Amino acid sequence: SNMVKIVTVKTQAYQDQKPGTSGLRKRVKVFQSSANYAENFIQSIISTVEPAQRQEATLVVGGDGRFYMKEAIQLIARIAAANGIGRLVIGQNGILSTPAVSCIIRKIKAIGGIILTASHNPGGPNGDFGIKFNISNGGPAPEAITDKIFQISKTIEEYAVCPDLKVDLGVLGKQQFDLENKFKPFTVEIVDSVEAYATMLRSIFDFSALKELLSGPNRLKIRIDAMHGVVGPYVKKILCEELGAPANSAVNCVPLEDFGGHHPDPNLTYAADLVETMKSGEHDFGAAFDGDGDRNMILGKHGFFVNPSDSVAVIAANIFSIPYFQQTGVRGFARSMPTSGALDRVASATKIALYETPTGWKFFGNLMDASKLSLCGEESFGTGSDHIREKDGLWAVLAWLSILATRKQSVEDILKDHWQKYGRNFFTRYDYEEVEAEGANKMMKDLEALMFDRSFVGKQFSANDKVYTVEKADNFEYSDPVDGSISRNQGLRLIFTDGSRIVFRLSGTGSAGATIQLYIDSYEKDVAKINQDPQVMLAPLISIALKVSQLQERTGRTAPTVIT
Ligand SMILES: [Co+2]
Repeated sequence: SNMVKIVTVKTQAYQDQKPGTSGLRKRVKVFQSSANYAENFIQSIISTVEPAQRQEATLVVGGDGRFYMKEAIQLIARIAAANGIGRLVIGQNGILSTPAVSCIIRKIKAIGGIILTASHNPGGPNGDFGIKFNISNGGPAPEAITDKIFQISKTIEEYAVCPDLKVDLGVLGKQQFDLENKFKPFTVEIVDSVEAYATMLRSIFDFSALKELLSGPNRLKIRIDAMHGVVGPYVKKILCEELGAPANSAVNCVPLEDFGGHHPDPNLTYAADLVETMKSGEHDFGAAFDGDGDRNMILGKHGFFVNPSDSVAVIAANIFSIPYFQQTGVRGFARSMPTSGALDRVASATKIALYETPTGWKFFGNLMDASKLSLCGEESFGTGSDHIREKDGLWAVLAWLSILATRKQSVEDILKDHWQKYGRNFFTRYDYEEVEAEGANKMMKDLEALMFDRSFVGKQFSANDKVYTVEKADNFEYSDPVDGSISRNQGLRLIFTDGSRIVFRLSGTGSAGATIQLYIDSYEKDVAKINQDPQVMLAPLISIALKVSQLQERTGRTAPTVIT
Protein backbone atom coordinates (compact mmCIF):
# COMPACT_ATOMS: atom_id res chain seq x y z
CA SER A 1 0.00 0.00 0.00
CA ASN A 2 1.04 3.63 0.75
CA MET A 3 1.73 3.90 -2.98
CA VAL A 4 -1.77 4.30 -4.41
CA LYS A 5 -3.53 4.56 -7.73
CA ILE A 6 -5.58 7.52 -8.83
CA VAL A 7 -8.97 6.70 -10.28
CA THR A 8 -11.74 8.65 -12.00
CA VAL A 9 -15.31 7.79 -11.03
CA LYS A 10 -18.12 8.75 -13.36
CA THR A 11 -20.84 10.23 -11.17
CA GLN A 12 -24.31 11.71 -11.32
CA ALA A 13 -24.91 15.06 -9.73
CA TYR A 14 -27.50 15.80 -7.09
CA GLN A 15 -29.25 19.18 -7.12
CA ASP A 16 -29.64 19.92 -3.41
CA GLN A 17 -25.99 20.33 -2.26
CA LYS A 18 -26.28 23.96 -1.15
CA PRO A 19 -23.31 24.80 1.14
CA GLY A 20 -25.08 27.66 3.03
CA THR A 21 -23.39 29.86 5.67
CA SER A 22 -22.96 27.12 8.28
CA GLY A 23 -22.36 24.11 6.03
CA LEU A 24 -24.20 21.33 4.22
CA ARG A 25 -26.22 19.41 6.84
CA LYS A 26 -28.33 16.39 5.86
CA ARG A 27 -29.53 13.36 7.81
CA VAL A 28 -26.65 10.88 8.15
CA LYS A 29 -28.78 8.25 6.37
CA VAL A 30 -28.68 10.59 3.35
CA PHE A 31 -24.87 10.64 3.16
CA GLN A 32 -24.92 6.87 3.69
CA SER A 33 -27.77 5.84 1.39
CA SER A 34 -27.29 8.33 -1.47
CA ALA A 35 -24.49 7.05 -3.71
CA ASN A 36 -21.52 9.42 -4.08
CA TYR A 37 -23.28 12.25 -2.26
CA ALA A 38 -20.27 13.00 -0.07
CA GLU A 39 -17.71 12.19 -2.77
CA ASN A 40 -19.43 14.59 -5.18
CA PHE A 41 -19.44 17.42 -2.65
CA ILE A 42 -15.84 16.91 -1.57
CA GLN A 43 -14.86 16.99 -5.23
CA SER A 44 -16.86 20.20 -5.77
CA ILE A 45 -15.02 21.90 -2.91
CA ILE A 46 -11.60 20.93 -4.27
CA SER A 47 -12.46 22.11 -7.77
CA THR A 48 -12.68 25.67 -6.45
CA VAL A 49 -8.95 25.51 -5.72
CA GLU A 50 -7.03 26.40 -8.86
CA PRO A 51 -5.17 23.28 -10.07
CA ALA A 52 -1.84 25.14 -10.22
CA GLN A 53 -2.06 26.08 -6.52
CA ARG A 54 -3.02 22.66 -5.11
CA GLN A 55 0.43 21.18 -4.54
CA GLU A 56 1.41 24.08 -2.26
CA ALA A 57 -2.01 24.18 -0.63
CA THR A 58 -2.81 22.79 2.80
CA LEU A 59 -6.31 21.92 3.91
CA VAL A 60 -7.12 21.57 7.61
CA VAL A 61 -9.54 18.71 8.34
CA GLY A 62 -11.37 17.73 11.51
CA GLY A 63 -14.70 17.62 13.19
CA ASP A 64 -16.84 17.29 16.26
CA GLY A 65 -16.71 13.54 16.64
CA ARG A 66 -20.23 12.67 15.57
CA PHE A 67 -21.04 9.41 13.83
CA TYR A 68 -19.77 9.12 10.17
CA MET A 69 -16.97 11.74 10.67
CA LYS A 70 -14.00 9.38 10.32
CA GLU A 71 -15.44 7.86 7.15
CA ALA A 72 -15.82 11.35 5.67
CA ILE A 73 -12.23 12.29 6.59
CA GLN A 74 -10.96 9.18 4.89
CA LEU A 75 -13.09 10.25 1.92
CA ILE A 76 -11.68 13.80 2.01
CA ALA A 77 -8.16 12.36 2.05
CA ARG A 78 -8.84 9.94 -0.81
CA ILE A 79 -10.21 12.77 -2.91
CA ALA A 80 -7.64 15.42 -1.87
CA ALA A 81 -4.82 13.03 -2.75
CA ALA A 82 -6.29 12.18 -6.16
CA ASN A 83 -6.89 15.86 -7.05
CA GLY A 84 -3.33 16.97 -6.34
CA ILE A 85 -3.84 18.71 -2.99
CA GLY A 86 -0.35 18.73 -1.53
CA ARG A 87 -1.10 18.40 2.18
CA LEU A 88 -3.85 17.81 4.71
CA VAL A 89 -3.41 18.69 8.37
CA ILE A 90 -5.81 16.52 10.36
CA GLY A 91 -6.51 16.57 14.07
CA GLN A 92 -5.89 13.34 15.91
CA ASN A 93 -8.80 10.91 15.61
CA GLY A 94 -10.32 13.52 13.32
CA ILE A 95 -11.08 15.68 16.33
CA LEU A 96 -10.75 19.42 15.87
CA SER A 97 -13.04 21.96 17.44
CA THR A 98 -14.37 24.63 15.09
CA PRO A 99 -12.37 27.45 16.77
CA ALA A 100 -9.34 25.12 16.55
CA VAL A 101 -9.72 24.80 12.78
CA SER A 102 -9.86 28.59 12.51
CA CYS A 103 -6.77 28.82 14.71
CA ILE A 104 -4.81 26.26 12.63
CA ILE A 105 -5.73 27.61 9.17
CA ARG A 106 -4.56 31.08 10.11
CA LYS A 107 -1.48 29.87 11.98
CA ILE A 108 -0.07 27.78 9.15
CA LYS A 109 -1.44 30.03 6.39
CA ALA A 110 -3.50 27.17 5.04
CA ILE A 111 -5.74 27.88 2.08
CA GLY A 112 -8.70 26.75 4.18
CA GLY A 113 -10.32 23.82 5.93
CA ILE A 114 -13.14 21.31 5.88
CA ILE A 115 -14.93 20.93 9.22
CA LEU A 116 -17.07 17.83 9.82
CA THR A 117 -19.72 19.19 12.16
CA ALA A 118 -23.44 19.96 12.38
CA SER A 119 -22.95 22.18 15.48
CA HIS A 120 -25.90 21.73 17.87
CA ASN A 121 -27.85 19.28 15.75
CA PRO A 122 -28.12 15.70 17.09
CA GLY A 123 -25.60 13.13 15.94
CA GLY A 124 -25.42 9.37 15.69
CA PRO A 125 -26.53 6.61 13.29
CA ASN A 126 -29.97 8.37 13.13
CA GLY A 127 -28.69 11.94 13.59
CA ASP A 128 -27.51 14.78 11.36
CA PHE A 129 -24.19 15.31 9.61
CA GLY A 130 -22.53 18.45 8.29
CA ILE A 131 -19.65 19.54 6.05
CA LYS A 132 -18.33 23.10 6.52
CA PHE A 133 -15.80 24.88 4.27
CA ASN A 134 -13.48 27.59 5.60
CA ILE A 135 -11.14 29.73 3.52
CA SER A 136 -7.70 31.20 4.01
CA ASN A 137 -8.46 33.75 6.74
CA GLY A 138 -9.77 30.90 8.90
CA GLY A 139 -13.40 31.85 8.49
CA PRO A 140 -16.53 30.65 6.69
CA ALA A 141 -16.48 30.72 2.90
CA PRO A 142 -18.18 33.91 1.63
CA GLU A 143 -21.15 33.78 -0.68
CA ALA A 144 -19.07 34.02 -3.86
CA ILE A 145 -17.25 30.77 -3.03
CA THR A 146 -20.24 28.82 -1.73
CA ASP A 147 -22.07 29.82 -4.91
CA LYS A 148 -19.30 28.19 -7.01
CA ILE A 149 -19.26 24.97 -4.97
CA PHE A 150 -23.06 24.73 -5.31
CA GLN A 151 -22.91 25.39 -9.05
CA ILE A 152 -20.30 22.62 -9.49
CA SER A 153 -22.19 20.12 -7.32
CA LYS A 154 -25.27 20.28 -9.58
CA THR A 155 -23.43 19.34 -12.81
CA ILE A 156 -20.36 17.30 -11.75
CA GLU A 157 -19.69 14.36 -14.08
CA GLU A 158 -16.61 12.69 -12.61
CA TYR A 159 -14.44 12.89 -9.56
CA ALA A 160 -10.92 11.72 -8.68
CA VAL A 161 -10.18 9.43 -5.76
CA CYS A 162 -7.45 7.15 -4.47
CA PRO A 163 -9.67 4.25 -3.39
CA ASP A 164 -6.96 2.30 -1.55
CA LEU A 165 -5.63 5.25 0.49
CA LYS A 166 -6.25 4.97 4.23
CA VAL A 167 -5.03 7.48 6.81
CA ASP A 168 -4.29 6.34 10.35
CA LEU A 169 -6.03 9.08 12.24
CA GLY A 170 -4.91 7.75 15.59
CA VAL A 171 -1.11 8.28 15.51
CA LEU A 172 0.71 11.62 15.43
CA GLY A 173 3.05 12.75 12.71
CA LYS A 174 3.50 12.85 8.97
CA GLN A 175 2.11 10.10 6.71
CA GLN A 176 3.26 10.34 3.12
CA PHE A 177 1.44 8.92 0.10
CA ASP A 178 3.06 8.20 -3.23
CA LEU A 179 0.57 8.43 -6.09
CA GLU A 180 1.07 6.15 -9.07
CA ASN A 181 2.79 8.18 -11.81
CA LYS A 182 2.31 11.42 -9.85
CA PHE A 183 5.78 12.91 -9.20
CA LYS A 184 5.15 14.76 -5.87
CA PRO A 185 3.80 13.01 -2.73
CA PHE A 186 0.60 13.54 -0.79
CA THR A 187 1.26 14.40 2.84
CA VAL A 188 -1.01 14.09 5.88
CA GLU A 189 0.10 15.62 9.14
CA ILE A 190 -1.85 14.28 12.13
CA VAL A 191 -1.65 16.85 14.92
CA ASP A 192 -2.70 16.71 18.57
CA SER A 193 -6.28 17.95 18.73
CA VAL A 194 -5.66 20.52 21.44
CA GLU A 195 -2.10 21.81 21.19
CA ALA A 196 -2.27 24.58 18.60
CA TYR A 197 -5.55 25.93 20.05
CA ALA A 198 -4.20 25.71 23.63
CA THR A 199 -1.03 27.51 22.65
CA MET A 200 -3.23 30.30 21.27
CA LEU A 201 -5.17 30.65 24.48
CA ARG A 202 -1.90 30.54 26.43
CA SER A 203 -0.82 33.68 24.57
CA ILE A 204 -4.24 35.36 24.87
CA PHE A 205 -5.03 34.96 28.61
CA ASP A 206 -2.85 35.01 31.76
CA PHE A 207 -2.71 31.30 32.50
CA SER A 208 -0.70 31.98 35.70
CA ALA A 209 -3.50 34.07 37.25
CA LEU A 210 -5.96 31.42 36.11
CA LYS A 211 -3.89 28.64 37.70
CA GLU A 212 -3.93 30.52 40.99
CA LEU A 213 -7.71 31.02 40.63
CA LEU A 214 -8.59 27.41 40.00
CA SER A 215 -6.02 25.67 42.23
CA GLY A 216 -5.52 25.74 45.94
CA PRO A 217 -7.23 27.23 48.94
CA ASN A 218 -10.39 29.19 48.36
CA ARG A 219 -10.26 28.06 44.72
CA LEU A 220 -13.02 28.98 42.35
CA LYS A 221 -15.03 25.78 41.94
CA ILE A 222 -16.16 25.23 38.36
CA ARG A 223 -18.19 22.75 36.32
CA ILE A 224 -17.57 22.71 32.57
CA ASP A 225 -19.98 20.62 30.55
CA ALA A 226 -18.89 19.80 27.01
CA MET A 227 -22.22 18.04 26.39
CA HIS A 228 -20.35 14.97 25.10
CA GLY A 229 -18.96 16.97 22.19
CA VAL A 230 -15.71 18.17 20.69
CA VAL A 231 -14.59 20.51 23.48
CA GLY A 232 -14.21 17.72 26.05
CA PRO A 233 -10.53 17.12 25.36
CA TYR A 234 -9.89 20.82 25.28
CA VAL A 235 -11.41 21.13 28.75
CA LYS A 236 -9.40 18.24 30.15
CA LYS A 237 -6.09 19.32 28.66
CA ILE A 238 -6.44 23.08 29.25
CA LEU A 239 -8.69 23.66 32.28
CA CYS A 240 -7.72 20.51 34.19
CA GLU A 241 -4.24 19.33 33.24
CA GLU A 242 -2.61 22.70 32.57
CA LEU A 243 -4.57 25.10 34.75
CA GLY A 244 -5.10 22.70 37.63
CA ALA A 245 -8.86 22.57 37.97
CA PRO A 246 -9.82 19.29 39.67
CA ALA A 247 -10.66 16.51 37.22
CA ASN A 248 -14.35 16.65 38.23
CA SER A 249 -14.58 20.07 36.58
CA ALA A 250 -14.76 18.32 33.23
CA VAL A 251 -18.36 17.17 32.72
CA ASN A 252 -19.32 15.00 29.74
CA CYS A 253 -15.82 15.61 28.47
CA VAL A 254 -15.37 12.40 26.51
CA PRO A 255 -16.52 13.00 22.90
CA LEU A 256 -19.37 10.65 22.06
CA GLU A 257 -20.41 9.78 18.52
CA ASP A 258 -24.08 10.41 19.45
CA PHE A 259 -23.34 13.16 22.03
CA GLY A 260 -24.82 10.72 24.52
CA GLY A 261 -28.18 10.61 22.82
CA HIS A 262 -28.88 14.30 23.50
CA HIS A 263 -28.64 17.55 21.58
CA PRO A 264 -25.17 19.12 22.21
CA ASP A 265 -26.90 22.46 22.44
CA PRO A 266 -26.18 24.69 25.41
CA ASN A 267 -29.24 26.05 27.15
CA LEU A 268 -31.08 25.52 30.42
CA THR A 269 -33.04 22.51 29.24
CA TYR A 270 -30.69 20.70 26.83
CA ALA A 271 -27.97 21.23 29.49
CA ALA A 272 -30.26 20.38 32.36
CA ASP A 273 -27.53 18.20 33.84
CA LEU A 274 -25.18 21.13 34.20
CA VAL A 275 -27.83 23.45 35.64
CA GLU A 276 -28.89 20.90 38.25
CA THR A 277 -25.25 20.39 39.21
CA MET A 278 -24.95 24.16 39.69
CA LYS A 279 -28.18 24.32 41.68
CA SER A 280 -26.57 22.63 44.69
CA GLY A 281 -24.61 25.81 45.43
CA GLU A 282 -21.26 24.09 45.82
CA HIS A 283 -19.63 25.53 42.67
CA ASP A 284 -18.94 29.09 41.64
CA PHE A 285 -19.06 28.86 37.87
CA GLY A 286 -20.53 26.54 35.28
CA ALA A 287 -20.56 26.47 31.51
CA ALA A 288 -21.75 24.31 28.63
CA PHE A 289 -20.56 24.17 25.01
CA ASP A 290 -22.19 23.09 21.79
CA GLY A 291 -21.12 20.09 19.75
CA ASP A 292 -18.39 21.85 17.76
CA GLY A 293 -17.39 24.41 20.42
CA ASP A 294 -18.32 27.81 19.04
CA ARG A 295 -21.27 28.42 21.41
CA ASN A 296 -21.30 28.76 25.19
CA MET A 297 -23.70 29.15 28.10
CA ILE A 298 -22.35 30.72 31.34
CA LEU A 299 -23.87 29.88 34.73
CA GLY A 300 -23.24 31.24 38.22
CA LYS A 301 -23.65 29.96 41.76
CA HIS A 302 -26.96 28.18 42.42
CA GLY A 303 -27.51 28.08 38.64
CA PHE A 304 -27.67 31.85 38.12
CA PHE A 305 -28.16 32.30 34.36
CA VAL A 306 -26.05 34.84 32.48
CA ASN A 307 -27.96 35.35 29.31
CA PRO A 308 -25.68 35.57 26.24
CA SER A 309 -26.64 39.20 25.59
CA ASP A 310 -25.52 40.14 29.08
CA SER A 311 -22.35 38.01 28.79
CA VAL A 312 -20.71 39.95 25.96
CA ALA A 313 -21.58 43.12 27.83
CA VAL A 314 -19.77 41.94 31.00
CA ILE A 315 -16.69 40.97 28.94
CA ALA A 316 -16.81 44.24 27.06
CA ALA A 317 -17.10 46.17 30.30
CA ASN A 318 -14.10 44.32 31.81
CA ILE A 319 -12.26 43.54 28.58
CA PHE A 320 -8.88 44.70 29.80
CA SER A 321 -8.88 41.92 32.33
CA ILE A 322 -7.75 39.94 29.27
CA PRO A 323 -4.10 40.41 28.20
CA TYR A 324 -4.83 40.13 24.45
CA PHE A 325 -6.89 43.32 24.42
CA GLN A 326 -4.31 45.06 26.58
CA GLN A 327 -1.93 44.67 23.60
CA THR A 328 -4.26 45.17 20.63
CA GLY A 329 -6.75 47.55 22.20
CA VAL A 330 -10.47 47.43 21.62
CA ARG A 331 -11.11 48.26 17.96
CA GLY A 332 -14.89 47.98 18.19
CA PHE A 333 -17.81 46.01 19.54
CA ALA A 334 -20.50 44.28 17.54
CA ARG A 335 -23.70 42.30 17.95
CA SER A 336 -26.32 40.88 15.66
CA MET A 337 -29.43 43.07 15.45
CA PRO A 338 -31.70 40.87 17.66
CA THR A 339 -29.13 40.61 20.44
CA SER A 340 -30.03 42.84 23.41
CA GLY A 341 -28.75 46.37 23.83
CA ALA A 342 -26.69 45.54 26.92
CA LEU A 343 -23.49 45.76 24.86
CA ASP A 344 -24.47 49.19 23.52
CA ARG A 345 -24.63 50.71 26.98
CA VAL A 346 -21.04 49.65 27.46
CA ALA A 347 -19.87 50.72 23.99
CA SER A 348 -21.38 54.13 24.75
CA ALA A 349 -19.83 54.44 28.21
CA THR A 350 -16.39 53.38 26.95
CA LYS A 351 -16.88 55.40 23.74
CA ILE A 352 -16.25 52.50 21.39
CA ALA A 353 -17.90 51.93 18.04
CA LEU A 354 -20.86 49.55 18.28
CA TYR A 355 -21.67 47.69 15.08
CA GLU A 356 -25.14 46.20 14.74
CA THR A 357 -25.16 43.54 12.11
CA PRO A 358 -27.71 41.21 10.56
CA THR A 359 -27.58 37.68 11.93
CA GLY A 360 -24.56 35.89 10.52
CA TRP A 361 -20.80 35.61 10.94
CA LYS A 362 -19.81 37.18 7.59
CA PHE A 363 -20.58 40.63 8.97
CA PHE A 364 -18.32 40.24 12.00
CA GLY A 365 -15.48 38.73 9.96
CA ASN A 366 -15.56 41.62 7.56
CA LEU A 367 -15.33 44.07 10.47
CA MET A 368 -12.59 42.01 12.14
CA ASP A 369 -10.63 41.83 8.90
CA ALA A 370 -10.84 45.60 8.79
CA SER A 371 -9.39 45.88 12.31
CA LYS A 372 -12.62 47.55 13.39
CA LEU A 373 -13.96 44.74 15.61
CA SER A 374 -12.50 43.17 18.80
CA LEU A 375 -15.50 41.60 20.53
CA CYS A 376 -18.77 40.35 19.13
CA GLY A 377 -21.85 38.61 20.54
CA GLU A 378 -25.13 37.00 19.47
CA GLU A 379 -28.25 36.32 21.54
CA SER A 380 -27.93 32.63 20.53
CA PHE A 381 -25.08 31.75 22.98
CA GLY A 382 -22.33 33.18 20.81
CA THR A 383 -19.25 35.14 21.90
CA GLY A 384 -16.07 35.72 19.98
CA SER A 385 -13.09 37.92 19.38
CA ASP A 386 -10.90 38.75 16.45
CA HIS A 387 -8.29 36.18 17.61
CA ILE A 388 -9.77 33.95 14.92
CA ARG A 389 -12.57 34.11 12.36
CA GLU A 390 -15.01 31.83 14.15
CA LYS A 391 -16.82 32.21 17.45
CA ASP A 392 -15.04 30.46 20.31
CA GLY A 393 -16.97 28.80 23.13
CA LEU A 394 -14.05 27.92 25.43
CA TRP A 395 -12.44 31.26 24.79
CA ALA A 396 -15.47 32.96 26.27
CA VAL A 397 -15.19 30.75 29.36
CA LEU A 398 -11.56 31.57 29.87
CA ALA A 399 -12.48 35.26 29.44
CA TRP A 400 -15.04 35.00 32.24
CA LEU A 401 -12.49 33.36 34.50
CA SER A 402 -10.11 36.22 33.83
CA ILE A 403 -12.76 38.68 34.89
CA LEU A 404 -13.73 36.58 37.90
CA ALA A 405 -10.03 36.30 38.76
CA THR A 406 -9.53 40.06 38.45
CA ARG A 407 -12.86 41.11 39.99
CA LYS A 408 -12.72 38.69 42.92
CA GLN A 409 -16.55 38.64 43.04
CA SER A 410 -19.26 36.08 42.30
CA VAL A 411 -20.82 35.73 38.87
CA GLU A 412 -24.14 36.98 40.22
CA ASP A 413 -22.53 39.91 42.01
CA ILE A 414 -20.74 40.88 38.82
CA LEU A 415 -24.04 40.88 36.93
CA LYS A 416 -25.87 42.89 39.60
CA ASP A 417 -23.03 45.46 39.63
CA HIS A 418 -23.16 45.65 35.85
CA TRP A 419 -26.91 46.20 35.88
CA GLN A 420 -26.43 48.76 38.66
CA LYS A 421 -23.84 50.56 36.55
CA TYR A 422 -25.37 50.36 33.08
CA GLY A 423 -28.96 49.45 33.73
CA ARG A 424 -30.41 46.11 32.76
CA ASN A 425 -31.69 45.14 29.36
CA PHE A 426 -34.13 42.43 30.36
CA PHE A 427 -34.12 40.03 27.39
CA THR A 428 -35.95 36.93 26.15
CA ARG A 429 -36.47 35.16 22.85
CA TYR A 430 -39.80 33.48 22.02
CA ASP A 431 -39.64 30.71 19.40
CA TYR A 432 -42.79 29.66 17.62
CA GLU A 433 -41.76 26.49 15.78
CA GLU A 434 -43.41 24.76 12.79
CA VAL A 435 -46.09 27.41 12.38
CA GLU A 436 -48.14 27.36 9.18
CA ALA A 437 -46.13 29.33 6.61
CA GLU A 438 -49.04 31.31 5.16
CA GLY A 439 -50.13 32.91 8.43
CA ALA A 440 -46.63 33.91 9.51
CA ASN A 441 -45.98 35.68 6.19
CA LYS A 442 -49.24 37.63 6.49
CA MET A 443 -48.26 38.44 10.11
CA MET A 444 -44.94 39.91 9.06
CA LYS A 445 -46.37 41.74 6.03
CA ASP A 446 -49.22 43.30 7.97
CA LEU A 447 -46.94 44.33 10.81
CA GLU A 448 -44.48 45.88 8.36
CA ALA A 449 -47.37 47.76 6.74
CA LEU A 450 -48.52 48.98 10.15
CA MET A 451 -45.03 50.20 11.00
CA PHE A 452 -44.57 51.83 7.60
CA ASP A 453 -47.50 54.21 8.04
CA ARG A 454 -46.36 57.80 8.60
CA SER A 455 -48.27 58.00 11.91
CA PHE A 456 -46.81 54.86 13.50
CA VAL A 457 -43.76 56.60 14.90
CA GLY A 458 -45.12 58.40 17.94
CA LYS A 459 -47.81 55.77 18.61
CA GLN A 460 -48.09 55.06 22.33
CA PHE A 461 -48.46 51.63 23.93
CA SER A 462 -49.83 51.19 27.42
CA ALA A 463 -48.46 48.48 29.62
CA ASN A 464 -50.22 48.12 33.00
CA ASP A 465 -47.73 50.58 34.53
CA LYS A 466 -45.54 52.30 31.91
CA VAL A 467 -46.17 53.80 28.48
CA TYR A 468 -43.89 52.65 25.66
CA THR A 469 -43.64 55.20 22.86
CA VAL A 470 -42.57 54.18 19.39
CA GLU A 471 -39.32 55.93 18.50
CA LYS A 472 -38.55 54.03 15.29
CA ALA A 473 -40.05 51.11 13.35
CA ASP A 474 -38.62 49.52 10.20
CA ASN A 475 -37.51 46.34 8.43
CA PHE A 476 -33.80 46.11 9.21
CA GLU A 477 -31.29 46.88 6.42
CA TYR A 478 -27.48 46.79 6.57
CA SER A 479 -24.97 48.28 4.21
CA ASP A 480 -21.76 46.31 4.80
CA PRO A 481 -18.86 48.78 5.13
CA VAL A 482 -16.26 46.29 3.86
CA ASP A 483 -17.67 44.34 0.92
CA GLY A 484 -20.38 46.87 0.07
CA SER A 485 -23.18 44.32 0.22
CA ILE A 486 -26.64 45.52 1.20
CA SER A 487 -28.60 43.10 3.38
CA ARG A 488 -32.30 43.95 3.38
CA ASN A 489 -35.31 42.54 5.22
CA GLN A 490 -33.46 41.42 8.32
CA GLY A 491 -36.16 41.86 10.93
CA LEU A 492 -39.01 44.09 12.00
CA ARG A 493 -37.93 46.40 14.80
CA LEU A 494 -40.18 48.26 17.21
CA ILE A 495 -37.82 50.71 18.86
CA PHE A 496 -39.25 52.57 21.84
CA THR A 497 -38.04 55.84 23.24
CA ASP A 498 -37.01 54.32 26.63
CA GLY A 499 -34.30 52.03 25.20
CA SER A 500 -36.58 49.03 24.80
CA ARG A 501 -37.20 47.13 21.56
CA ILE A 502 -39.43 44.45 20.09
CA VAL A 503 -38.01 42.57 17.10
CA PHE A 504 -39.77 40.07 14.83
CA ARG A 505 -38.03 37.68 12.44
CA LEU A 506 -39.46 34.84 10.41
CA SER A 507 -36.76 32.20 10.44
CA GLY A 508 -34.70 31.31 7.36
CA THR A 509 -34.71 27.53 6.78
CA GLY A 510 -38.49 27.75 7.09
CA SER A 511 -38.81 24.74 4.76
CA ALA A 512 -39.56 21.94 7.24
CA GLY A 513 -41.84 24.46 9.02
CA ALA A 514 -41.62 28.19 9.52
CA THR A 515 -40.24 29.70 12.70
CA ILE A 516 -41.30 32.98 14.27
CA GLN A 517 -38.61 34.46 16.54
CA LEU A 518 -39.85 37.26 18.79
CA TYR A 519 -37.16 39.06 20.81
CA ILE A 520 -38.11 41.38 23.70
CA ASP A 521 -35.58 43.85 25.13
CA SER A 522 -36.95 45.90 28.05
CA TYR A 523 -34.50 48.40 29.53
CA GLU A 524 -34.83 49.37 33.20
CA LYS A 525 -32.50 51.50 35.30
CA ASP A 526 -34.26 51.84 38.65
CA VAL A 527 -32.87 49.67 41.46
CA ALA A 528 -36.44 48.71 42.40
CA LYS A 529 -36.73 47.07 38.94
CA ILE A 530 -33.30 45.63 38.18
CA ASN A 531 -33.52 42.59 40.47
CA GLN A 532 -37.01 41.27 39.73
CA ASP A 533 -37.84 38.21 37.68
CA PRO A 534 -37.21 38.93 33.97
CA GLN A 535 -40.35 37.24 32.65
CA VAL A 536 -42.40 39.50 34.95
CA MET A 537 -40.63 42.67 33.85
CA LEU A 538 -40.97 41.56 30.19
CA ALA A 539 -44.72 40.83 30.38
CA PRO A 540 -45.87 44.30 29.19
CA LEU A 541 -43.72 44.30 26.06
CA ILE A 542 -44.72 40.70 25.35
CA SER A 543 -48.34 41.82 25.52
CA ILE A 544 -47.67 44.77 23.21
CA ALA A 545 -45.74 42.59 20.71
CA LEU A 546 -48.48 39.96 20.43
CA LYS A 547 -51.23 42.58 20.21
CA VAL A 548 -49.55 44.65 17.51
CA SER A 549 -48.49 41.63 15.49
CA GLN A 550 -51.68 39.74 16.24
CA LEU A 551 -49.44 36.66 16.37
CA GLN A 552 -52.17 34.64 18.07
CA GLU A 553 -54.72 35.59 15.41
CA ARG A 554 -52.49 34.72 12.46
CA THR A 555 -51.18 31.39 13.83
CA GLY A 556 -53.39 29.83 16.47
CA ARG A 557 -50.46 29.74 18.86
CA THR A 558 -51.28 30.75 22.42
CA ALA A 559 -47.67 30.20 23.53
CA PRO A 560 -44.19 29.90 21.97
CA THR A 561 -42.67 26.47 21.59
CA VAL A 562 -39.46 27.46 23.29
CA ILE A 563 -38.52 30.36 25.48
CA THR A 564 -34.88 31.29 26.04
CO1 LIG B 1 -21.74 25.63 16.58
